Amino acid sequence: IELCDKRKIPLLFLQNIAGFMVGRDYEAGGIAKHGAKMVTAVACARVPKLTVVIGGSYGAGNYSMCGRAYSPRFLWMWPNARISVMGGEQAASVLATVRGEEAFKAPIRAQYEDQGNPYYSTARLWDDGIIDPADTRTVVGLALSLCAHAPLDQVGYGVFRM
Amino acid sequence: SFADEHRRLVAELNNKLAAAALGGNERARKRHVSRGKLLPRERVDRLLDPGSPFLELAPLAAGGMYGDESPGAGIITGIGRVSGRQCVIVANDATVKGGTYYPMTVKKHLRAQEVALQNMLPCIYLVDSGGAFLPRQDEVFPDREHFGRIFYNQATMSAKGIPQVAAVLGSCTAGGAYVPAMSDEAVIVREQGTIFLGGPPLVKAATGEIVSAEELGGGDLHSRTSGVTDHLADDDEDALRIVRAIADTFGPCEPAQWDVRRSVEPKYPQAELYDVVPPDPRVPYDVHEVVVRIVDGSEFSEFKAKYGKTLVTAFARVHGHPVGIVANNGVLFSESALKGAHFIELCDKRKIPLLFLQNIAGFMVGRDYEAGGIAKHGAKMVTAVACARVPKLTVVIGGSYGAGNYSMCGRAYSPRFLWMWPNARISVMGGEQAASVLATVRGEQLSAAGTPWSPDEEEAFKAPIRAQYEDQGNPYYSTARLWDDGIIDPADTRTVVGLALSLCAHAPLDQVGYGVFRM
Amino acid sequence: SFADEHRRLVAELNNKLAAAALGGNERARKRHVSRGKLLPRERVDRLLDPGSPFLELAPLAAGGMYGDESPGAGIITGIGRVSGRQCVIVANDATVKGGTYYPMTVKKHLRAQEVALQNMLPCIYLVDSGGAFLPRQDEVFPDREHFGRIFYNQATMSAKGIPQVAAVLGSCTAGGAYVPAMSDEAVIVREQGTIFLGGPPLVKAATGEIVSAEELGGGDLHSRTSGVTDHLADDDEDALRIVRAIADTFGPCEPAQWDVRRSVEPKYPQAELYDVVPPDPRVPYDVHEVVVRIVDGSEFSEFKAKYGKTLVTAFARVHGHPVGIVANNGVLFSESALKGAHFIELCDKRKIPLLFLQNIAGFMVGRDYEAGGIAKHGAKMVTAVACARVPKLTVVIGGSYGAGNYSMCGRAYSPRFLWMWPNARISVMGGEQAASVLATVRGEQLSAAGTPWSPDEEEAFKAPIRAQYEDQGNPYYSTARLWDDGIIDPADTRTVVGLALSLCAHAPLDQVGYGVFRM
Repeated sequence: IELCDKRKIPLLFLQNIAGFMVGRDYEAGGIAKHGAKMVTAVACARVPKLTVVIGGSYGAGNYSMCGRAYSPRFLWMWPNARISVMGGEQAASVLATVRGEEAFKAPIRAQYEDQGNPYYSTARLWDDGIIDPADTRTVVGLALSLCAHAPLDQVGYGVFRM
Repeated sequence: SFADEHRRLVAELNNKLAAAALGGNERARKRHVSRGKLLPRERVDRLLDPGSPFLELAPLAAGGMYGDESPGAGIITGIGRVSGRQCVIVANDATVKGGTYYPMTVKKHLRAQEVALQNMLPCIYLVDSGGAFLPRQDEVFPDREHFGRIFYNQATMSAKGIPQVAAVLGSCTAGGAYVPAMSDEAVIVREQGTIFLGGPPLVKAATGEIVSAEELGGGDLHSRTSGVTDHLADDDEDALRIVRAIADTFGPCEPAQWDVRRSVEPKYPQAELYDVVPPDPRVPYDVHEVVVRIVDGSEFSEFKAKYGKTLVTAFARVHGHPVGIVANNGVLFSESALKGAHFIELCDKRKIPLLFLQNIAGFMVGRDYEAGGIAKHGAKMVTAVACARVPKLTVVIGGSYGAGNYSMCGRAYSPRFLWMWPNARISVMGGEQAASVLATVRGEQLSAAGTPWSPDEEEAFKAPIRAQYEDQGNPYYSTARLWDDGIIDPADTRTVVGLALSLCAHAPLDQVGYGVFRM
Repeated sequence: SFADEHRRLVAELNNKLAAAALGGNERARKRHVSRGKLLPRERVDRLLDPGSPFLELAPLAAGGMYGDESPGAGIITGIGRVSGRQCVIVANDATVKGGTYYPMTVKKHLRAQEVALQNMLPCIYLVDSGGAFLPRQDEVFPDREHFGRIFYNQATMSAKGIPQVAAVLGSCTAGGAYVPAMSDEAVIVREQGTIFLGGPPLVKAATGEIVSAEELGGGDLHSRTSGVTDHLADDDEDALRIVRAIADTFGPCEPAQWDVRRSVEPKYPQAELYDVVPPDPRVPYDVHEVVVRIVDGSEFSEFKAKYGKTLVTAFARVHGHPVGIVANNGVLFSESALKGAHFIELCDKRKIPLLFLQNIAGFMVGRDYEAGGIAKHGAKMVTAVACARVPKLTVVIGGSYGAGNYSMCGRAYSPRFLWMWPNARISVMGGEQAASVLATVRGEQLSAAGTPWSPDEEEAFKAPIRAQYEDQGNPYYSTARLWDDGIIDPADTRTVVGLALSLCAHAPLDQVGYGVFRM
């Protein structure tokens, strides 16, 4: 992203989130601060950004891959895309173990299928539209020609947590 | 025949260039390619766009220095086109002492980066260096213009958006590991290129571990594990292909800072310069004869043609580029200097690059001249040269002596490029002038002490002085230490200048602004 | 007693400073004042405001060079208050070979002007120089960092509104005539000061005219007729009074770039540094012991105290000025470098000047360290040092070796000032490290050739290497060549830093901006 920013190359993020790696050694290796460096870069980049969700969009991975809160010029989803804070099974596992300490899990697994559906997303303008995967190239080409005539800001980042 | 002498000097220069261009001896060159590497000069050649010109900087660096163990200071530097972009290219010559950095190697590396900065040109570093020359480590390592400045330059140039790209084709060790590590994008050749801050001998010395260069910092290790490099290449040719692809992603260039016209050829062949300029700088001639031959259509508009006639100032074009030529035509007077200062003001306002043609003995001397304020008139010209915001180019076509060097845009006044003709001389004063002046003082002292010398003794005293200035002042001594960017065939003056102006055309100009003019 | 050794080294330093401060031998000093001139150091002293501190730069320049014929390189440079304004003062020491410019004299003159530019300080030139050292004219005259750059600097600094003021108190000849001629305002002493582009010997040699220095370019001639000078002074004292009056017309200063607090004293005497720091750089100690003593109230806020513990980074104050101290506390690891880069980012955003305390052997070595990307982590720190927009100060309190020098803001990274302690060493690698590494390679070669050496022979090979690094790496060798701005008593560290920060506080800061960080 630093390279594209300095060379004035627009960014295109293709999201298919599968989470971050989890475990003692991964947190100890600073995965949180390394992810943070990417988010800083995405957030502060002065070049136009475009986002297309071609698969999953879940949790912190959304932020690192230029989700809606990172102000890409446009954000689209494919019809197979899914978006939520986490997966349905995960959310039900979490709310159940608190309650314990299946008929309770049912409406929650359903909630996440419902809310994570691409039509639920477009309905609320989390994205700018669901697109035919076959139209990705032309939509991106069209968007980039629109973005080409707004003056670029200077390069400048927040503190990178080394 | 002035021209027989010029042609002899050019034949000598071209023999020295061909020898230096080979790099190391045939053994060294054979070893280098025995395991599949391309030679350094082949690497540069394959990087360039087919047909691209290559403006080589300081090819005879370190000539007659270090007992000639480092031809060209063991490094190749120049400017050429890579994927359509003009780039500064720096290539370690691994055939010359394993690409070791002698003091002049560092200076030459730094000079290339200075050119990159001033003209906003991307930098491509083809790395293959075994480290520093340790017996002269005090002239390689610690000071502001030593090895550390390479990385200050990389970082500050990268901050300005000037791409820094590295390809590790051989050894890269100690501080030299920062070349690729502080590049924006780095390529490395598999099972050939290595990078480490601490090499195997130091690993062994410090910890006792026995480790190979490959195990310690090979291409696979850095490209898969460490992330020190960004591309893994199969061989040298593949690495160069990859650099070309990187260069194709470079962003927009700045627009030309002045209007470029269609080039018109001169009326005369450039080889006629050999007939027109006396090799001996003491022999007078009309510098108009040079100007008329190097400029487009052999046309120019002379400013103040009838005033201060020992300095020639004329507007012209070279390869379609506007130029303001400032050319010596005798000893400098107050009027010459006033004229030069004025002329420079005009070029500055009109965005006309300046071309200084130096053949300068010095200023007129005597009470009436000092009383007429020759020091302050000279000063005005220096102020204008120093403060001018247009690009400046300097070619020493004859003498470059004393304060006249300063007034005519010498090395200390940051011309974008400075070249020398094979007949040129440069020194604090002219050889004969120095001998004559020092003999005048010594003769007076001997007289005053009651031991006046004979004509023979005076002559015996002058001979070593003349030898000093001939030895320290000739173009090979100058170019070895990078006081200039190269010795050129006088017949190439037009080509080189046209090429340089094309390079200077895309760096944004500062505002006009001068120091106080001492009226 | 570490402290007995420190006190011995300081006593040696002070003896060398007292000797160099005398300038020429007693004969030279007597001649100089026989006709009414003040001594160079008296000239500086009378120029200053009563009670003003004087931060002298490079007082031991040219020490052990040129057979010691030019103590302090025959020139006095420093910063002090003149009519309430901090000014850079450059005074030719006419008692040292008539103020002749040796190569280090030029470098020292240029260093002073660099300081003037970076801190926006007016320049006062007290001129009294007989010209260049002709046997080394090739190291005085032609190149970018040679005599010509003095006038490039005068002009470009004048264009930026940095006053350039000259007082001609003795001889001023050849290119040296541009010092006053390219000054904004020039004073000259009657029947004492002279200025000419061409002196009497050259006038005679060229034209046969016999003319005295006074007739050719005296004070009356330039102040009444030529206009090369603007004030005619009765004597040295009068000339200095006049300079003080000129300085009183200087325009508004820029405001302080950060908030300055009331100074709070440390809890400990500064002389305790002698007890706390081993003179030998190889001997480990806790660098916190230095930090706690030099900072206000002996207070500091340490950043990442428990991470990358071989580098100490702490926020503090020195004489009311905020500082970010970066101090070595062992061998550098990846974590140390990441920590330093981060710390530098914070100081940069918060407008906190950086203070680098160097005692740096190098980076950890071995496969796991290179595989963990130690080269690129080091690179990030260098990028941050190079690109930081806050003022930087460096004090070498121990070792300054290899790539660690670069990572810790060595001379090539343009700290506003760089000083050394008397125990410090600087070289491409540590003396013992060099001997050990070169012996490791030579021992292996001898083995492979079938002539393995004995323990005695290995030791005989190391002794000259250790001698090279001791000779080229000690503070006197460094300071003679201006790799640093001076050797300081460790107990003066706090005073000097406090003074420097006061000077750095009034030059406008650039924007924050970094080169690419190799993640």
